[PDB]
This record gives sequence, C-alpha cells and structure tokens, in this order.
Amino acid sequence: PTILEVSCTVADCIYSADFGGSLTLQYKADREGHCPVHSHSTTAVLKEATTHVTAVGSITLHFSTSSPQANFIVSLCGKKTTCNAECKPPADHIIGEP
Amino acid sequence: NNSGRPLQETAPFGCKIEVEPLRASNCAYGHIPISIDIPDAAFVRSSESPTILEVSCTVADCIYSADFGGSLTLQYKADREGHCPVHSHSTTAVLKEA
Repeated sequence: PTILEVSCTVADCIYSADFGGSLTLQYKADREGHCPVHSHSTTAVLKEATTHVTAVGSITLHFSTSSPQANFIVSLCGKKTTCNAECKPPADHIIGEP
Repeated sequence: NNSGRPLQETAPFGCKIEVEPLRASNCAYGHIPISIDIPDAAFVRSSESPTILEVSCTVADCIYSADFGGSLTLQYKADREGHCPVHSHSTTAVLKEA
C-alpha cells in the first residue's frame, strides 16, 4: 500500500536515552497493509518498525532524540514528512540505559 | 472576672483552637510546596491512551464566582475510546471534572 497523503503532529518530546518522545502520523492510503515506518535523521530513532496501515486514519509512534529540537524527516512507505518540534531538557540526571 | 474573650473567638484565619495538646486545627494560610515521586506503574505510554486529533472550545454563559458557575463545551476528534484527563493550565480557573 502506497499511502496518498500523510502529515505529522508531534506531542511533548524530550531528548534522553529512553524513548521520551511521542508523535502521531495522520495518513490517507488506499489499502490495508503492513507499511514500514522509519526516521531519516541521525539524531532520532523510532520504537516501532512495521505498522499496520489502513485506508484512512492515524498511528501513534514513539521516538528518542539527542537534539534539543525535533527537526527530522519521518518516512512512511516512502512518503516523507518533516516533523518539527521543540524538546525540553530531561528531568532525570542518571539512567540505567545507554 | 476580667478574663476577656478566649483565643478560640479571636484566632485569625479561622483556626479552631483545641487543647490537650494546645494546637490550631484547620489554619488556612499561605501555600505549602509538595514534591511527590509518583510510582512508575501508574504512567502509561502515549500509544495506549487515545490521543485526540483536534479540540475546539466553545464557552457558554459564565459568571466569575466561587461556585462552579461557568460552563463550556469541547468538540473533540480522537482515534479510540478512552478516559482522557482534562485540566486548566491557568491560575485563575479550575475544573469540576479531572
């Protein structure tokens, strides 16, 4: 399924080792399938890899970033959209994760 | 004979003076800073609680008072049925429902 029109709306985000960022992709596609989602930046990584895509709807995804600002392109079945955000400093000081 | 009035009828801020031990109960004054470490079990990731695509607010007739005399309506669009919390981030407004 090659999606037709997708847009990105980013919720509260934070730059830390843990997955302290969330966003939503509002998509309009043509078939029910298993589209692969990805991040096209070196300073952001998603949690989910393959997401069930419907005809029209939304998908919520998580991400971790190292930049103070989320200024990164997310790709869904090839279609690219630039997510613009503003991530605050982390609340914690130390983590048990890399 | 010249004892005057007791402190029960003169203590400001409406603090009820009680004895054994001497103390003032329900003395409403100032603010207290409270730091709460909420357990990690209560929190849930954003992918479970239904994010809402958009919300529009329409305020009905209101009177600024102590009682919950003001009303409003929120037109919401979401992707799933859930139990969302509602808050007012202004200092001069509070909500009956949370």
